Amino acid sequence: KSFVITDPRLPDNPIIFASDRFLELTEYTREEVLGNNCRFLQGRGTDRKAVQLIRDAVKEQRDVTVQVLNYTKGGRAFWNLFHLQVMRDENGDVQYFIGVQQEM
Ligand SMILES: Cc1cc2nc3c(=O)[nH]c(=O)nc-3n(C[C@H](O)[C@H](O)[C@H](O)COP(=O)(O)O)c2cc1C
Repeated sequence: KSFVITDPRLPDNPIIFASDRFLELTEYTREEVLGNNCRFLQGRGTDRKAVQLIRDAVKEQRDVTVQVLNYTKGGRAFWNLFHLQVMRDENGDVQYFIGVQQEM
């Protein structure tokens, strides 16, 4: 499956881990994605109401399954059934965010 692990304890919640399937789907390279926020997958046609949800979840720290339109590195648009999981790996506190992308 395609997914990335982001570390919210860092500035701008950057991708610290990206599964190979992710790199395949998005056509980017690991040297390019590591350390950057995932918003780079959004484009001109990406509904902002959809991104407002994903934004609410990350802040309110909840899970969300949102269908949003993203773009590969080449410029090809594709639908992304996006699923956000909160690695509360701690004892209360949030340690990581797990994002799973499914090209629908
Ligand atoms: C682990 C993780 C994975 C994400 N994956 C995606 C993605 O594949 N596509 C997307 O459009 N946004 C994705 N996001 C959401 C954006 O990074 C960002 O939270 C959203 O664009 C709203 O925040 P901003 O207003 O700072 O851009 C992901 C967020 C997290 C925490």
